[PDB]
Amino acid sequence: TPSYSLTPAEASAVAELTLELAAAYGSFGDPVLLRDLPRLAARLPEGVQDFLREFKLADRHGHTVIRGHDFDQRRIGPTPDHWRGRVRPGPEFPEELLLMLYSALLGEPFGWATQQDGHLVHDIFPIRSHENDQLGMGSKQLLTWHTEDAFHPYRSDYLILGALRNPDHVPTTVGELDLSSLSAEDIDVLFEPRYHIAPDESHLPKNNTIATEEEAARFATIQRMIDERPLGPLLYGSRLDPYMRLDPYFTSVPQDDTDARRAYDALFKVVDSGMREVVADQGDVLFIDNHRAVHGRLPFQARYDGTDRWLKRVCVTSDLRRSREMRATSATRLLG
Amino acid sequence: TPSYSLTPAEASAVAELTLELAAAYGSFGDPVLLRDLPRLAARLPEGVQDFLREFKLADRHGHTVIRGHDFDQRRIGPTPDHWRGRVRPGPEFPEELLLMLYSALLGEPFGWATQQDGHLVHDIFPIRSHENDQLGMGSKQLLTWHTEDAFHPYRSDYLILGALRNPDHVPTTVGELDLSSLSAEDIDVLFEPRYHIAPDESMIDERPLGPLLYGSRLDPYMRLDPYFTSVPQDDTDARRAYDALFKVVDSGMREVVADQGDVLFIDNHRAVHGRLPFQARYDGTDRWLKRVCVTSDLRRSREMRATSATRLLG
Ligand SMILES: O=C(O)CCC(=O)C(=O)O
Ligand SMILES: O=C(O)CCC(=O)C(=O)O
Ligand SMILES: [Fe+3]
Ligand SMILES: [Fe+3]
Ligand SMILES: [Fe+3]
Repeated sequence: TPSYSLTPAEASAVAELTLELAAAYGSFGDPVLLRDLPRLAARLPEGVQDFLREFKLADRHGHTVIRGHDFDQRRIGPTPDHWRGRVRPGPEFPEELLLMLYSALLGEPFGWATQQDGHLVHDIFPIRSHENDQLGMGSKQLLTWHTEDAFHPYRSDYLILGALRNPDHVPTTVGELDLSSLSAEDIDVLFEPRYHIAPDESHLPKNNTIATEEEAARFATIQRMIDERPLGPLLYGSRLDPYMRLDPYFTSVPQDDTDARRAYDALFKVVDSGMREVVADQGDVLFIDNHRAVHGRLPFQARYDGTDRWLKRVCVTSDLRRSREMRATSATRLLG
Repeated sequence: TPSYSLTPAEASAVAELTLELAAAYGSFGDPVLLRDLPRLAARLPEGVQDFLREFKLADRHGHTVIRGHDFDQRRIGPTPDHWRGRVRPGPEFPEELLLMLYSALLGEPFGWATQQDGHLVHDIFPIRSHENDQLGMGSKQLLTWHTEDAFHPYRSDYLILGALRNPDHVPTTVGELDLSSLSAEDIDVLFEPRYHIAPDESMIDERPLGPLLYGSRLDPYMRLDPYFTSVPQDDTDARRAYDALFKVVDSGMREVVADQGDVLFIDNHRAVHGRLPFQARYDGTDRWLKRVCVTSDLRRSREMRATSATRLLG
């Protein structure tokens, strides 16, 4: 698994660029910033650009990491108690800008209209009231591994996780598919439409408002997946180095499909066993290929005192226009 | 339709950039050129990058034009006799690199393994041999406008047409979808998978029925190729809605001339295009365009590509 370690010189250049842009641009509310992102990203050190371009085009490894960024702790400040009600942009705006630049080298940043107020850069930190929940803002509970939004046709192509702080070194579990561990007949079954991947509750049409004609048409395709329960493959792309979509919790193997349960169980075992602990420490940016890796996070104890683990997250789509039917306008990057 | 007209300073900077690039890299066969394309495209004039980015994100127009490029006719030399056996790269290499840079701003260049030797940059010029053929390469057409590879799930998202020369100002036909002249019921049936679009002659695959309009029902994208399109006889509503869509699209068609120095960008989701018939001289002074197809999501086509690294489908 290749990675890139910044020299102090590159770390200084990235930090300075990031402060400069933060000063020149208001917030992510400025549409000019979004327009400018790929041009701005070409101001990053070339070695960094070449590295991510190789990763993108290589289409072989499931994740990579850029380590050794300078994330100024004094400037960044305390890990917040909640994402809601914060002054925007925060003092950590330069770091958010950084992830956005990286997202533009990989594709287009996008988000979900009902998630964290539609923010393109998401927060990941413990919220006390959320501590008995299996979600990003949790802590005590294990977040079992998953492809992000496995059921969703317009799910992330990549995820970018940047760690502003991780004092106790809590790992992000990430897992890839070792194809040689699997029967070739098992592979054949996994490539076939035999599995049902259930849509997560937050993306449910009836989960949001049933108001008006168009706000209904925005969820018609997902509603159809719920209504019709099409079966789908778990593996796809090239038979020799397949993409995968695996979220064990939302996956049903039909009871009578004996070949499918044998094959799935084989796939589940292979991926579970291959799960790696990947610590995104302060100044690390983790890149996950959503078509080649699953990920999760191990339990941890929060202090709730402003010192807790704090990651930023950007989802990336290779083709913003594919999701048009789920977007309110052509300009919006938010699904729903 | 918004367009960008380059100052002489911009034209000179672009020309200089493409000559410098033409001398640094061997051909598109060099994998590092393909790697570097987006970084290299950031060396174009900022006004040009900004303009294309706006076109791409606005998702509002069927086409745009960047005009006033300096395409050095002496260096470029005579419009060739044929594409085959002709040596790559030719003296018009700077101009091909230019289209490749534009393609990296919009997405990723790709091609078809079987088309013109699988050259990432395609030639469009009158061939005496392939003359009175339907083919794009022959001097006739009618007005058989089309979405490019309308049948194909991995068809181009954009088409880039650079006019090296066009002495008799031969138009490209370009048409968008005017919704106002269509009923809501019709649009709804057009969104459903009730139509067949047959393949073209120029692995895997199936035989399904697909829709003609997709995306937003208020501002739809289209996959329309009238020639290869049929409707099950029994589906009278689908035939009705198809007839109305055809009439709306066919009647809104516009003639757009790609003059020397013009780069025409066609959004394959929002416009159909074609060519108009024209008398060719065949004397090396004929109209010559370069063409690059752009995919927004290269990885989506992985199953029809020989390797991870290849940009050629089929
Ligand atoms: O907290 C982490 O390391 C990752 C959480 C996660 O699963 C996500 O952001 O999708
Ligand atoms: O020559 C033209 O103007 C159009 C060419 C064309 O139809 C194509 O290459 O798709
Ligand atoms: Fe996740
Ligand atoms: Fe989700
Ligand atoms: Fe065409």
